[PDB]
Amino acid sequence: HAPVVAARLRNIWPKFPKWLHEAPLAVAWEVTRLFMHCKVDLEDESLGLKYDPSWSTARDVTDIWKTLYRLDAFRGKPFPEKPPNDVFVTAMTGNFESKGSAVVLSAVLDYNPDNSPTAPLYLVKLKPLMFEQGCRLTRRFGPDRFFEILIPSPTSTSPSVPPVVSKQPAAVEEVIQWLTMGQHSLVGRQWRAFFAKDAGPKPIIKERVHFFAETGITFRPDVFQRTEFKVSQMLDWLLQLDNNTWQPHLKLFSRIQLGLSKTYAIMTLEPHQIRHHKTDLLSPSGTGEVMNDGVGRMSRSVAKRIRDVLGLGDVPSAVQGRFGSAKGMWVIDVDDTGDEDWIETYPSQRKWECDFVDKHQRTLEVRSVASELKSAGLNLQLLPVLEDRARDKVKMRQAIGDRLINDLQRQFSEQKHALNRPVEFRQWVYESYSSRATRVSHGRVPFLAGLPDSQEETLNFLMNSGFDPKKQKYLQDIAWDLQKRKCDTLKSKLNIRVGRSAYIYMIADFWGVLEENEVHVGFSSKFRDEEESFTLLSDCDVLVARSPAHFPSDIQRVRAVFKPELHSLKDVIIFSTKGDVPLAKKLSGGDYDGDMAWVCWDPEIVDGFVNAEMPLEPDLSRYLKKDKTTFKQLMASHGTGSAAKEQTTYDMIQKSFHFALQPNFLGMCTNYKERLCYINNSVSNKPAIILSSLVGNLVDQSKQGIVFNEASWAQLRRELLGGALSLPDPMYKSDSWLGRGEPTHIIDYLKFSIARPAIDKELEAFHNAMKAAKDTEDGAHFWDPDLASYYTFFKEISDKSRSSALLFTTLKNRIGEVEKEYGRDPYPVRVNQVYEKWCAITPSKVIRLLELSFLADREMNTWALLRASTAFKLYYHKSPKFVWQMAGRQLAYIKAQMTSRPGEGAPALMTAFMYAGLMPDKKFTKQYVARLEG
Amino acid sequence: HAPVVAARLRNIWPKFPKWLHEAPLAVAWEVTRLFMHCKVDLEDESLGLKYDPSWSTARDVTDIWKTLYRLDAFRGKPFPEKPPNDVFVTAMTGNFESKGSAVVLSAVLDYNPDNSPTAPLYLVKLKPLMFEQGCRLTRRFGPDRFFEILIPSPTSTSPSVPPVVSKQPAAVEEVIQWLTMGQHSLVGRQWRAFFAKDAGYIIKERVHFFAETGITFRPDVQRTEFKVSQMLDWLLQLDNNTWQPHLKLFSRIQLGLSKTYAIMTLEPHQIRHHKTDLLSPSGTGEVMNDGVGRMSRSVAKRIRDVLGLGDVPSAVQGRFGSAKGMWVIDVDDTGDEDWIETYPSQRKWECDFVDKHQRTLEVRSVASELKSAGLNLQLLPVLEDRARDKVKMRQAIGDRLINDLQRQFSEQKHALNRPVEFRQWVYESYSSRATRVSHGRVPFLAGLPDSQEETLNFLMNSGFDPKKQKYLQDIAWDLQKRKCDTLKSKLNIRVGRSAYIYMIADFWGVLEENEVHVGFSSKFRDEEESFTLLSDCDVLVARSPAHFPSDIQRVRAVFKPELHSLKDVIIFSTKGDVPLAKKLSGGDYDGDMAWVCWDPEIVDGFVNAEMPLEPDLSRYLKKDKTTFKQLMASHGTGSAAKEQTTYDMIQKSFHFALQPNFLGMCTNYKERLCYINNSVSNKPAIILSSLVGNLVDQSKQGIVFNEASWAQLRRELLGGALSLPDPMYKSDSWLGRGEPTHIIDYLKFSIARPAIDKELEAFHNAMKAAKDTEDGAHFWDPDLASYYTFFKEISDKSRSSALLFTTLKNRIGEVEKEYGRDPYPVRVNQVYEKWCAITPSKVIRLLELSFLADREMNTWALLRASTAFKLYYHKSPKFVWQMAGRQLAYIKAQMTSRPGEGAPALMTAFMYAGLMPDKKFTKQYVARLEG
Ligand SMILES: [Mg+2]
Ligand SMILES: [Mg+2]
Repeated sequence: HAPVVAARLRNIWPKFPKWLHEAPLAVAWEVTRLFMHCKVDLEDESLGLKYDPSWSTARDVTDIWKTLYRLDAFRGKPFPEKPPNDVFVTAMTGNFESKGSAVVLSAVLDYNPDNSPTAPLYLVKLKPLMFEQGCRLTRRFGPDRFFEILIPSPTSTSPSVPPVVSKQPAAVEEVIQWLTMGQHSLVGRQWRAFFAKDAGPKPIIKERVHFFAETGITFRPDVFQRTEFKVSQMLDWLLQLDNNTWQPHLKLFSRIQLGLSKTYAIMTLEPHQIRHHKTDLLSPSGTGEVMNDGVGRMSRSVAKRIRDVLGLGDVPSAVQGRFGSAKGMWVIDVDDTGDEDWIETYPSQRKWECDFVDKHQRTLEVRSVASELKSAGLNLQLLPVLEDRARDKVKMRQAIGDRLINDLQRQFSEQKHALNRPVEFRQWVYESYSSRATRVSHGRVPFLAGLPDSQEETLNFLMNSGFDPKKQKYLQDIAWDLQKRKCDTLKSKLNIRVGRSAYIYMIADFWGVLEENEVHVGFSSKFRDEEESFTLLSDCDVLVARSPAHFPSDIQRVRAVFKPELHSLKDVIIFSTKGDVPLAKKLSGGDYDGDMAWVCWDPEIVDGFVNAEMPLEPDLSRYLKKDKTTFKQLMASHGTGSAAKEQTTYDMIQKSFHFALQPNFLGMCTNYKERLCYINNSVSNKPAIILSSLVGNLVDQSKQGIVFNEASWAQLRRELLGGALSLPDPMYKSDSWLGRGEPTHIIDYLKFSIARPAIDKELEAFHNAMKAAKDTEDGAHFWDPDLASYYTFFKEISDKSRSSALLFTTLKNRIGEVEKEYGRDPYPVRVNQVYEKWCAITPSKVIRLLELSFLADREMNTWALLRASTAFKLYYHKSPKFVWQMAGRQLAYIKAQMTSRPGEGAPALMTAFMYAGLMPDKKFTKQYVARLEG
Repeated sequence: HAPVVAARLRNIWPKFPKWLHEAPLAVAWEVTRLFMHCKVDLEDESLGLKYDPSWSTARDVTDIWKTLYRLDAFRGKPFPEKPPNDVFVTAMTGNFESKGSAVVLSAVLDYNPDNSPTAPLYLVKLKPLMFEQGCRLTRRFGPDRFFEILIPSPTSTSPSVPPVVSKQPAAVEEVIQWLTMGQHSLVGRQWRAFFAKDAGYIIKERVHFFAETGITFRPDVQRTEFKVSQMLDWLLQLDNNTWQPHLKLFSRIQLGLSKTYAIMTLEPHQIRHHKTDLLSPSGTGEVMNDGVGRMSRSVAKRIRDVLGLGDVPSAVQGRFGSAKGMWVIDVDDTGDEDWIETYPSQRKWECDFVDKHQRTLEVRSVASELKSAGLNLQLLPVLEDRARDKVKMRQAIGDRLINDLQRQFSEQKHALNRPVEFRQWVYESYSSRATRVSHGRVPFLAGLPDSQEETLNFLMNSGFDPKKQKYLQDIAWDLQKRKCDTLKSKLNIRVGRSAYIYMIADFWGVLEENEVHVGFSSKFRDEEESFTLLSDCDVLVARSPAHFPSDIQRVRAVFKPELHSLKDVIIFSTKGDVPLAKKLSGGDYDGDMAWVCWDPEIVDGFVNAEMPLEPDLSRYLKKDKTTFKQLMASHGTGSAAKEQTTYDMIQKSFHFALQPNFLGMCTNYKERLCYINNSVSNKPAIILSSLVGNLVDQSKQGIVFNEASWAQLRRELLGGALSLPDPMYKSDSWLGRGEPTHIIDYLKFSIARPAIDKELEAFHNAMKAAKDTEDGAHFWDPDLASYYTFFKEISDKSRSSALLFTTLKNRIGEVEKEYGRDPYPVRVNQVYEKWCAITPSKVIRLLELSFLADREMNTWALLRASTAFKLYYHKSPKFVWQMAGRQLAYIKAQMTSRPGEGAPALMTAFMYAGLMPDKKFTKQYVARLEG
C-alpha cells in the first residue's frame, strides 16, 4: 500500500460492454481487438452498438471487422494483424482445442507513455488468437480458461522506467498486490494470477504472468460452458498439496511450470504398468551419489506409441517428458523383449508426492525427442577453458585460427563455384536455409510487394524464371548481402565449425556395461564430415561439455567405446553409472533430465586436452541466502482445514511472485565474470573459481529459494574480489581492434587478428571482380533487354499511337510518382503502402486486352507486364531496388516468356500453392551437371 | 577342311581404298563407315579421292562427311548414328584415351541375307566411335590396338541359320579357322584374334582382335609391330605357366580385358604375397578366405580419392597383377603406409609383378550403400523346403502379399483426394529423373508431356484437380488399370529387411563359426524401423540362385566392435570345417554378394539342411586338362614353338568357347522337373542342382558337355528325353486344373490374382459412379472458356474481330477433323504443326506479341486454346488437351490466382525439370489441414 499507484493501476483492462455480453469468447476477444487498435471506445453510445447476430456464425474474423468498419469511425487502417481462419474456427466451434493445439489468449503490456494518476500506468495490447501446443493444465481445464501476459518487470532498474514507479520504493509490492490479490475482469471472465516467470535503447525486461478464469458470465457454481473453479483448487489438483506441505513453498510454486510445460500427450498408462522406484541408482563406491539423476526406462512399446502419435519416421531411443510428478528423460530399455507397455520413475525425477490416480497423472507427455544430429561447431565460450586445459596453448591457438581461416575459405569457395550455374546456385541457396515451415504455415511462399519476403526465396524465385546470379546485378547484390551478413555473424560469435561435434542428449547406463570414463555414442544415420562419415563412435577419445563451461573441469576428455549391448540406442550419449560422481555432474553440475552434451571427436581438438579435477568451491552462504520456509509453516499462520489451506495456497502465489519478480543476477554476475576473467586472462585463478561457483549456484535460484540482492552482490565483490567499479568490456565486443599492440586474449585474437583480416580478404575477392565485368561477357549488369520487352512493344504502338500514346504517358508519369514515393512505419508496412500505390496504377479495345478483367487477380494481366517492363526501362538505372521490389513478380514472368524457345520444352505456370510444395532435386542437379561436364 | 563356307567368306571387311592410307585412324573409321552406309565401294574411277584435310585435323565429325557429299551423292538420307565430339576429339588428338576411358573400335556381324558362294556370309556394321572404361591391356598397349565384334555363334542350333552353315557339319571348324588362323585387314591395320566369350548384352559371341601391324607401324625386336602371342605373353608371363591347362589359361585373358579403374601403382616392397591361404582350423585343409585379402587404409583412401567417392570404401572388387577378387581394409592398420596383400586363391597365374601394370591396383566395383533386395521367387522353393512348418510358411507369405497389395491400392485411392498428395504419389510411382536429365527438361508431345505421369503433375501444378477434371481422372484411372496388368504378370513378394551384400572373410579371428558381422554405412530404412547394423538376431544368407536345400543358411548376426569400421559388407567366420561362402552354392570371396535377410517372419521358420551328397557325374562331364606344356610338345622348344603354341591355344579355346551353353538349358529343365515333382530335395533335384553347379565353372574347368552327354544323362538318370511342360506360372492366366498347389502357383493365382481382380472391380464400380453425382469429375471447366468469352464479347461490338474470331473457330474445326483421321507420336506432331499453324492493327499485335521468340507464349495461343476448349470439350476432349494442354494450364493458373494469396510462378522448362515434390511439405501441410 503505497499508494501512487494506485489510483494508477485503475482500470487497466479494456471494458466489457453490455451490447457485447452475448459473446462468444472468441468474438469478444477479436472485436475488442479492433476497437483498441482503431482507438474506438467500447462504451460509446454515439456509434449505435449493437451486436451482429452474423458474428455468431463467423468463420473468418475479417467478417466481424468489415462489419464494422463500416460505421465510418473505423478506418483504420487496416489491421489488427488478424487470427488465422483454422484458429478462429477452432476457438469458435472447436472448444479452443485442435488436436494437440490450444487456442492462446495473450496480451503484452507496456508502460503508459502518458501520466498523472489517474491514467492507467500500463497500456494493454491483445494478441490475435493463435495456436500453441497445449499443456497438462489446458488439457485438464480447457485452453479458454488460461490467459498470459508479458508485463514490464517492476524491479527493472532502470532508467527508462516511469518515475511514479521506483522513485517510490515498494510499490513493487503494490504492482504484485494488483497482480495477485484479486480477480481481473477481461472479456467477461474473472482472471486470477497463479504463475509468473521470465519470458520465453535498452528495453525494460518483461515477465510472463499466467491467469486462470475462476468464473465469468457464462460459468456456474459449484461443489457440486463451464463451472466456477478457484486457482487454489486447480493448483491442489496439480500438486496434490495435502501430501506436499513439507516442501519449501518457493520450490513447490516452481513446480507449477510442469503443468504449463508445452507437451504432446502420448498415452495413458494403467497403474499396473507403472514402476515407481523408491531409490535412485547410487554410486558403486558408497558416495551415496545419484548416478541416474532425472532419467528412467520405458518399454519398447511405449516408444513405438510415441513414434506413432507424433508421426516420427523412426522409434526414438529417448524422450524428454513428464509423467505425473516425474520429469526428465526416459530411454528405451534394451533388455525389453516383451510387447507390454510400462514405464518407470525414480525419486530424482519426481518433483512432488503424487498418487498417480487420475488419468492426467498417468499420461506420458513429450516435450522433445532424441533426433538426428547435426554438426555443432565450437562456441567461443568453450575456448577459454579449452585453452586453459591445453597441454600446449600456443599450438592450440595457432590451430584454432587456422581452422577458422580454412572453414571460411571453404564456405566461400563453395558459394562462388555454385554461383557459376543457376541449377547449382539454387541448390546451394535451398540448402543454406530451411523455408519449409514458413511455406507450410502460409500454404505458399509469402511475398512482400512484388517479391518473396525472404532473400533466399527471392533468389530462387527469380532463377526459376531464368535469371542468372552471374548476369543480373540484383541477383548478385542479394547473393552477397547474404555472404556479408554471414561474415558479421562469424566475427561476433566465433562459431568456428568443427565438423566432428554435436549436441547430444545425455542418458545414464542402467545396464552396467560402461566403465567410469567410457561413453557410448551410436547415431541413427550417417553423420557426415566432409571426407568422412560415422554411424557411431568407437576407440577414440572424445571431449564432452555442457554449455556454458565455466570451471576448468566443465569440459572432460573420456573414451568413446561402442557397446553392442547398447547398439539400439541411437542419437543419445550414454554415461557410465560407475565411479564416485556421475559424469553429468562434472559437466557444469548437469544431469539426465534433458541436458545435452557438446560432444567432440575431432582429433586436433581432443588430443591436446588435459582433464582438471573438480574445483574446491567457496562457501557463499553469507551472500546467497536460502528461504527454506515450507508450505506447512505458511499454513500455520492460518490454522487447519480447507479454508486455511486455500488461503495458504494464495499466500504461496503472492510470496512467490514477490520472489520471481526480483532482478536476475545470473546475467549480471555472468557478465562480470566474463569481464574479470578477460582482464585477468584466467579461468582458473581464485576470483575465476569464485565467480564460476557463484553463477553455478544462481542457475537454480528459483527452486532453491536463493535470495541474492544488490547489497549482497556488492558485498561479495567488496569482500572477495574487485572492483565494485565497472570492469571494461572485452575488446572483442567492438568491431575493430581498439586495443594496444597485438591481441593477447584468445577471443580478441581470433576475432581481430584472424577472422577480420580473412573476412575482408575474402570479400576483396568478389568486389574485384565487379569491376571485372564491363563487357567481358559476362559480367553482371542491372540491364536486361528481355525485361524492356513490353516497353518497346507499346512504344512502337504508341508511334503510330494516336492516343495510346496518351495512355502510355499517364503510365510512365504515374510510375514516376510512385518511385518518388518509394524514395521517401516498420519497414514491411511502408513497402506495402508503396506497393498499394503501385498496384493502383491502372488503365475499347486496347485497354480491355491489357486489363483482362475476367481475371480476379489484377497482377496477372498484360497491363501488369507492361507496367513492370516500362518501370524497368525507366528505372533499372536509377532505382533498381524500387523496380524489383514492386514488380519482381512480373519481371520474372516476362523473363520466362522471353527466354522460351520453340521445341525446347514448355515453361510451367505454377500456382502459388503448388510452387511452395516443390524442392530442388539434388540428384537432378548432380546428374545434369555431370553430363554437362562430359 | 570343309569344302564350302570357303570361299563363302573372304571379303567381309572393307575394302580400304588407295588413297586414305593417311589421315588419322579416327578419320578413317568413320570414312570407311560411309562406303558401308551408304554404299559406293573400293574402287574407282569416279569421282575424286584423297585429302581435304580436316579430315586430317578436324574436331567434330561432322563435318568430314561435309566434303562429301560432293558428289552429290548420296544424298543417302544423311544419317549415320555419329560419334560424340569429345570422343572423336580424343580419338583424333588424344591417343584414343582420356583419362580413364578408352575409345572403342567395335562392329556387329549378322548373317548375310543373300547367298550363294561368292557372297560374304556375314554383313558387318561398324559402330560409331565410343567411350568405354579401359582395361589393363588397352592401358598397356593402347586402346587403338584393340577391336571387338559380335558374331553369330556358329554352333546355334538353330532354325533361322543359313543352310550354308550346318547342314555342312564341321564348317564350324572353318569359321573358327577363319577367325583365328590369320590376320584380318580392317581400316589399314592387321587384326589377329586372341579372345572369345559370350556377349555382355541367333546368339552372338564377342571376339577380340589385336592390331599386330598396319600401314603406320614399324619393325622391332604411331608405333610398333607386336604379335598377339607377344601381347598374351606380356599379360600371362607364359614361360612360368605352361603347367596350366590351356583352356584355363586362355580363360585368364579376361583379366586383361576386365573394365577397371586404375587407382595407383604400388612399389614391390609395398606388396605382400602370401604363400598360403587361411586354412580351416579343423585340419580339413579348406581355404577359408578364397578370393579375398587385405589392403592398407591409405590404399582405400586413394581409391576414394581417385574415384571421387564420398567416403572411404571398406572393400573393393579388383585386380592386381595375377590377383583377382576382393580386398578389404585391415582394421588393424594404424599406420599410413601403402600396402596390399595377395593370396594363392586370388592369383590366377604365376606373375613376377615386375612391370608397373602388373603392380597397379584396378577397381572393378566398390562396396556401396545398400538398398532393399526383396525376395526373388527362385528362393521360395528352398525356403519352403526348409520351413519347419510349411503350412504356416505359405500362410505368412500370402498374408504378407495380400497386405502389400491392399496397402498399395488403398494408397493410390487415398492420395487421389488432394492434389498435393496425388502429385506426391504420382511422383513416387515412376522415376522421370533420367529422362529429365537427358533432355534438360520434361519432353513434350504436342501440348502435353510425353509421359502420362508427367502430364498429371504438369496439370495439377497449374491447379487442375484429378477429382474435378475428367481428363486427369481418366489418366489416373488408366495408370492403375495399367499397374494392375503389370502386377498380374509380375508376381512380387515384398521384403524390406533384405539386401545383397559383398561377402568378406574374417581375417581377425573374432567371429565364431555361425556368426556374421553386418554394419551399414548409413541408415537402412524399412518403413517403421531403421538399422545402421545387425546385432543379436538370426539372419538368412544365400547366393542367387539357390538350388540345393543347403544353399540358404540361417546364421547369427553378431556385431563385433573390432570390425566396426567395415561397412556395407558382410563378414563370414574363418572358423569351422567349411567356409560359409562355399555352402552358399559353392561361393567364395572374390566378388560374390549374399542375399542377407533379417526379416523375422522369413527367418524364423527356417531349418538348416546339411550339404547334399552330390552324385558322380564324371561320365557326362568330361574335363580336358591338357596343359600349355602338352600343346607345346607338338611344336618343340624355343620362341617359335612357344608362339605357335599360343595361337594353338587361341584356336582350340575358341573351339571350346563357341560350343552351346547348357547351363541355361539344364537350369530350365531343373526348374521344370522340380516343379512337376514339387520337390527341390529328391534325387533328380539333387542330380540337376549338382549338374548346373558343375556347369557354372565350365569355361575355366575345361568341362566338355555336349548334346549326346545331356541326352545320355536324361536317359540314364532322369527323365524323358521328352520336353517338360512350362510351369503354370509362366502363363498369364491359371490353366491350371483345380486349385494351385505349387507355392509359386498358389501365391500368383490363389493369392495375388483374386486380390488384383477384386480391385479391377472397385474401379469399375466407380466408373459407373457416375451420372451426375455432382462430384463425378467433369470435362467442363468455366475457367478454361475465359478467353473465349472475353473475345466473343469484343466480337459483339465486333466489327471486325468477329471476322478474326470466325477464321479462328473455323481453322480449329479443320484441325479437329485432321485429328480425327505413322507411328503415333509422328502423326500427333503433324496435327500439332497444323494447330500451331493457326495464326492471326492493334488487336492482332496484342494477341501476337511477336517480340516473343516462342509463339506458344502468345495471348493468341491462350485465346486459341480456350476457344478450342469451349467448342470441343464436349466432343473431342483428347484433341483439345493434346494440342492445347500447355495453354489450358496457363489459363487455369491465371484464373485461379487470388490477390493477396501468393504469386503464381512462371518457371522455365529447364528450371521446372529440376524440382521434385517435397515429401515433408506434403506431409506437414496435410497434417495442418487435418487439425
Ligand atoms: Mg538438467
Ligand atoms: Mg566368386
